[PDB]
Amino acid sequence: TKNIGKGLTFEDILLVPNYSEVLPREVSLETKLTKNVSLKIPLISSAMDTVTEHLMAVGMARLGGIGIIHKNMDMESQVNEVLKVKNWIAYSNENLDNKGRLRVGAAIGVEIERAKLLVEAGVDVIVLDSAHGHSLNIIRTLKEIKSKMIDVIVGNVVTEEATKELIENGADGIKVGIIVAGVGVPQITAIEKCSSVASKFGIPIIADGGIRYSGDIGKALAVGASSVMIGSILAGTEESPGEKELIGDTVYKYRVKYKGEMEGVVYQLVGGLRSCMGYLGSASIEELWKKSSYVEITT
Amino acid sequence: TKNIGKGLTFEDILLVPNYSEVLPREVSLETKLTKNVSLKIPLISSAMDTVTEHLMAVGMARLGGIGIIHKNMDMESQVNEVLKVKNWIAYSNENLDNKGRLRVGAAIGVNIERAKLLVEAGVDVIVLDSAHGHSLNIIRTLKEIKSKMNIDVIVGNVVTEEATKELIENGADGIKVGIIVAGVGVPQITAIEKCSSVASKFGIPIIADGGIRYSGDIGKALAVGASSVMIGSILAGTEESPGEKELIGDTVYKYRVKYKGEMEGVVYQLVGGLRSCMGYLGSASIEELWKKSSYVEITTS
Amino acid sequence: TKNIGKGLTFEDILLVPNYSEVLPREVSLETKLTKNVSLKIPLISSAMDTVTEHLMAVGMARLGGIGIIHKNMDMESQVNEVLKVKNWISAYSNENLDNKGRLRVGAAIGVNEIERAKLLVEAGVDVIVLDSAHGHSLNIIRTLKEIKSKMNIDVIVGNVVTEEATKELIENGADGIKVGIIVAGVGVPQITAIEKCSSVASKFGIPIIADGGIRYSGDIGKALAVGASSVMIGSILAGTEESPGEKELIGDTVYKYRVKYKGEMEGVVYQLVGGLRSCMGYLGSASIEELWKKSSYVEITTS
Amino acid sequence: TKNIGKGLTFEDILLVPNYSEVLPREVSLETKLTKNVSLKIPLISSAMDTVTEHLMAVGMARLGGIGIIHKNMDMESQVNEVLKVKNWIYSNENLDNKGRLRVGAAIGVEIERAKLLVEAGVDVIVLDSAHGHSLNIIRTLKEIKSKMIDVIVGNVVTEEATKELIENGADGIKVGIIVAGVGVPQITAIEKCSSVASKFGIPIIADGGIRYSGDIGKALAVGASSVMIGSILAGTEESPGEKELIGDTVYKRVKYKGEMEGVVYQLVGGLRSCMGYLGSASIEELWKKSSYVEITTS
Repeated sequence: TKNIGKGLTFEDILLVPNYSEVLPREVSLETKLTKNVSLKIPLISSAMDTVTEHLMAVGMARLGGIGIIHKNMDMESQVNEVLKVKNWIAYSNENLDNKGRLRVGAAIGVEIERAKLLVEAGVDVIVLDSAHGHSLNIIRTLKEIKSKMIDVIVGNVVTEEATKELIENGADGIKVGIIVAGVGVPQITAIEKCSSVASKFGIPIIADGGIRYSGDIGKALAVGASSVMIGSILAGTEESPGEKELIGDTVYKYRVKYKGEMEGVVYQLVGGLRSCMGYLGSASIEELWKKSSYVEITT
Repeated sequence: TKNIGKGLTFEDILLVPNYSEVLPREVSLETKLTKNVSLKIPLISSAMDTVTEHLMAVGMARLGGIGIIHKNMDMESQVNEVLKVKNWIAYSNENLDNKGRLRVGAAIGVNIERAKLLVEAGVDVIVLDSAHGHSLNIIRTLKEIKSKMNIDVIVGNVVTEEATKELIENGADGIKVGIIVAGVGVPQITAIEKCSSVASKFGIPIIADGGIRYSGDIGKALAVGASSVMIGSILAGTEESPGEKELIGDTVYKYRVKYKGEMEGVVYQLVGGLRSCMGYLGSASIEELWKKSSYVEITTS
Repeated sequence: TKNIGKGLTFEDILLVPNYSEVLPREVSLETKLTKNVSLKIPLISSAMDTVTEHLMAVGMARLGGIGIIHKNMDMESQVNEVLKVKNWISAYSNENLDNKGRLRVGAAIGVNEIERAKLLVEAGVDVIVLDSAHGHSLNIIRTLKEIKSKMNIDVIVGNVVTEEATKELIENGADGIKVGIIVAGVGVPQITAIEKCSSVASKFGIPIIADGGIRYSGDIGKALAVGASSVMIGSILAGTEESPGEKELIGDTVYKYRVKYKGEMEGVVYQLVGGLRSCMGYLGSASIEELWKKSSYVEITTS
Repeated sequence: TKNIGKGLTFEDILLVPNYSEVLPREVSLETKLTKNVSLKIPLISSAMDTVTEHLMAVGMARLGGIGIIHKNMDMESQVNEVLKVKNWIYSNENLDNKGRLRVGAAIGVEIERAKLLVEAGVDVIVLDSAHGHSLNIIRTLKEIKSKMIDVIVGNVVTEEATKELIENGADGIKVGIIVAGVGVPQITAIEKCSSVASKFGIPIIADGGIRYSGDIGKALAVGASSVMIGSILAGTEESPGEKELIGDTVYKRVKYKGEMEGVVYQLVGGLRSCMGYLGSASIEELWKKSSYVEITTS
C-alpha cells in the first residue's frame, strides 16, 4: 500500500485547553536552537532574500531569538553582514554570544568555502538549507564540515528515516517543511514524525514555512518543534532588504507590500504564543510537549 | 498520541428523526439554569455590552428565559441595572423568582467586591465568566464566593471533562461550554458532549455558549446534553440592546452593528425552530430529548 | 454514543462501471410505483402547488411516468383535476395506462383527511400519497390504518428517513414508501437514507421513492442504484409550461405568477430519462432490478 | 455492502520524499507505451479534435513523446494525417526501427478503418471508447489482432476490466472515467488498474484529469507508465484551429496557448523534480519506492 495515512496541517487541528495556573506573562519562552546554542524566544528569521538581511538580525537577537542570513550574495557580503551584527557600539531581553555581543546565522548551499569564512568571522550557527535534505550531496556536506570548522542545522526534510539518517552524521538541529513537483507532507504530521525521533537524542526541531497567524506557531511547538521559522509574514517590513515605493493608495518594499515596523509583528506573535500556552497550562516549551492534546477539525 | 478524537460542530451533524406522538406546539421547553433556578424557555442572553443591559434582561425574563447583565461597567452601574429588573412592579410565560418578581443574572470578573453588591441587589444567579475557566484563579474565586455568599453560581468557559468535574466538586451550580490568534478550541458539539459526561450525573445543568447562528443550532445543542443555549450576536442590534439608533447609508445602525428590530420576533422564531426539532424527534421535554436523540455526520454539500 | 455513522448525499458518491452488454437505447426503464401500480419511466412529478396539477399530470403519464396532484386546494376541485386526467379522449407509444386504458394519475392527501381520499378513489385515482413533513407519526399511522381498512386503494408512506420508520409503516399497510427530509437541524443525507430504508423495503415487495436532493440527471442514477424504484422530481419542473402559474415577462427573463421559466417539461423529462439511460449503460444493467444487483460506488473527497 | 472505500484524486494526495541518490537533470524519463513501443518522455497527446493533428504528433514524437490522431474525419482524411508524420524530410527523437517518427491513431467499434491506418504504417491503434469494458469492444479488439499491430483499449477504471482486456489482446490500458454520475477518482483508478496488470509488462496510461506538472508525477508514481495530456495542449499553435484576435486575447473555440514545446519543457521539469524528491532514477524504480499522504481541502 502506497498510502501512508491521513496527514494534518495547522488549519486541520485546534489545541485542547488544560488545567492552568500560569498567566500569559509568567510563561517561559526560552528554548534550545541547536544543542550548544539557545534562544530566549522561539522565533528565528527566514533565510529568504526578500526578508532577512541587516537591521533584521538586529531586531531578531535583541528581542529574543536568532536571525538566519541567505546564500544569494558574494562571500564578503555574508561575511561583512554577520560581522556587522556581532559588532555594536530600554531594549530589555537581548540574546547574546558567550563573548557577550549579538547572535547571527548563515545559509550554506551544497560548497564549503562559504562555511569557512563564516565560522571564522564568528558565526553562531550555519544552516544547510536545501529543498531536499535526505540525500548524498547533503548527507556529505555534513562530514565535510564537522571535521573542519560548529553546530550545524541541516536543511529541510519530512521523514523519520531522514532524521535518524541525518543526526547520526552529526545533525545538530533539523528544519522540517517540504503544485509544481507535486510533493509535500502537511506540516503537523511532519513535526509529529520528525521529533518522534529527533528526541532521546537532544536534537531540537525548527518548523520552517507556513506561518500565517499566532495560533499557528503554538501548534508547531505543541507537537514537537523547539522553535519556528518566520518568513513571508515578515517579508515586507521596514527592517528588511527592500527600498521604498510610494505609488498612490499603497506602499511597497522594492516588489512586495510594506508590513510596517517589525517589532510590532514579533510582539503580536509572542503575545499569541503567551495566550496559547496559558490556555494549555504549559509553563514552558518543555511542558507543552508533555501536556499537549489536540482535536481534529472537520471544517 | 496527541491527536485525541475528531471534533464536531453544529454544521457537521444533522439530527435523526424518531417516532413521534407530540406536536411542535404541545412540547414543554422548561429546563434548569442551576439546581435551584428554573427556566420556561431554554434561552439565555449573553453577558455582552452589545446585547444585554436592563431592558433586554426584562425582555428575556418576560418570555421565560433570563438576561445576564455584562460586567463592562462600574460596580454602581451594574447594581442599578439589576435593580431596574427586580423592580418591575399580558406576559403569561414569564419567569419569576420565589418572591414574585422577574429573574435576572449578572457577570463577574476573576477575583468579589462586585459579587457582594450584586447578591445584595437581589440578582438571581452569578456568572463568573472567563476566557479560560479551568484555572486556579477561577476555582479560587468560586470557593471564595460560596463561603462569603450563598447565591447560585455559573462558572467560566470550559470544553474538557476534567474541568467540569473540578468546578462542580468546588461548588459550581452550572457551567457553560465554549472555547486564529488563540489556536485553541474544542468544537461545540464535542465540547457539550464531554462536559455532560460529568455534569448529567451530578444533576448540574450545562449552558451552551457561543456558536449559535440560527434555530437549528439551538435544538442540536440541547440534544447532545445542554440544558439551555446562550444567544448573543443574534440579538445584537435589537431595540432592547444597549445602543442608541442612528441612520447612515439608508440603513439603521446602533451605538457599530446593524439594527435588528424588536427582540421578540427573534426569540419567537428561535423557539419555533426548537419546538419544531423536538417534534421531529418525538420529544415533549428536554430530559426526553437527552434520552432519544441521534445524529449523523455531514460533509458540506 | 449518539454518533450512528456517516451520512452520504449524492455528491459524496460516484457510480462504478461494470461489465456491460446493453446500450442506453437497449435498456428497460420499467418499474413499480406500488405493488399493484407500475411505471414505464421511474419519474414522479411532485405534489407541490408550483408543479403538478391536471396539465402536468398528463405529460408525465404520456412520457411513461406519473404525477401527483398537490393537496393545496379544496376537495371537489382536486377531484376535478383527477377526473380531468383519467379523461383524455380526442406518437404516445410510452403512455402509462390503467385497467380501463386511461392515463395514470396519483393524488396527494394529509393530516387525517379521510373524506378527500373517499372522494378521490371513487373518482378513479390510482395512488393516494399521504404526506407529512415527518411521516413516522401516530397521526399518519392512524390515517393509513383507516384508509387501508376501508377504501381499498394504494397508499404512499409520507416522509420517512430511518429504517424503524419504513418498517413500522409497512406493518400497517403502506404500499409504497417515500424517503426525504437548517430551521430544524434534522435530516439524513439522501443516499444514506435510501440505503437503510431500502434495507427494509425489499424483503417485502415494497418499492421506495426518492424525494428531494435531486438537481441533475445523474442523481436519478445514484438513487435507484442504492435501492429506490422511483425518484420524485419537482424542484426542477417548477418553471415549466405545464405547471400552474402565469408566463409574465419582467425585465429580460420570463418568470411565473412565483418562479423562473423552464419551457416545455417534455424537454426536461427527455433530458433526465436520456441521462439515466447513459448511466444504466455504464453500470451494465438492463433494468432497475439488475441495477440494484450489480451496483457499486466510491466516496468522493470533493476536490 | 455497496460502497467500496474512499477513492482518491491527484488533489487528495501529496507525494512523500524518499532517500535520494539521484539528481533532477539526470533521470531516465524513458518508458513503455505498448508491450514493445518505447517512449523518451511519458507524455502522449490526446485524440481530441481540438488537440492532435499532424503538426502536433510531430511536435510530440520530436521531443521524445508520441501523438494519437483523432477519429473525427473520414478514413482517407485521417490516413493522410498519419502519412505526414511517417515522413519528415531536435535530438531525443522518438522514431520507429526504420528511422521514421512514431504515430498513433484512434478508432472505436471499425475494422475497415483500422486496417487502412496500419497499411499507411502507423505504430499504435487506439481503441478509445466511453465505456471500455464493453462487449462490442472485446470483439472489435479481437477481430483486429486476427487481421494484423499494437492496440490500446478505451478507458477502464475497475480492476476486473484491465484483466478481461489484457487476457485477450490488449497491449496497453488507458485509464479514465455531473450529468454522467459515474467514475472512479483518478489516483484510485490507476492504482486499482496497475495492481491487476503490472504483472505482465503491460503499461497503464493515465488518461485525463491532468492540470499542473505535479499531476504527471503523481500519476506515474502510483503505477501508470505514461500519462496522456488533453486540455493542457488544446489551444497551442500546433493544434487544429486558426489564429484570430478578438478583444485583448487571442483564440482558436478556446484561448490560445503559444508554442507547445513550452507546455512540455515545463511539464518535463516537473517530473524531473518530482522524481528528484522521490529519489528514483527511473519510472520502474518509482513503482517500487512510492509513498503518499492525504490532504484535506483546508
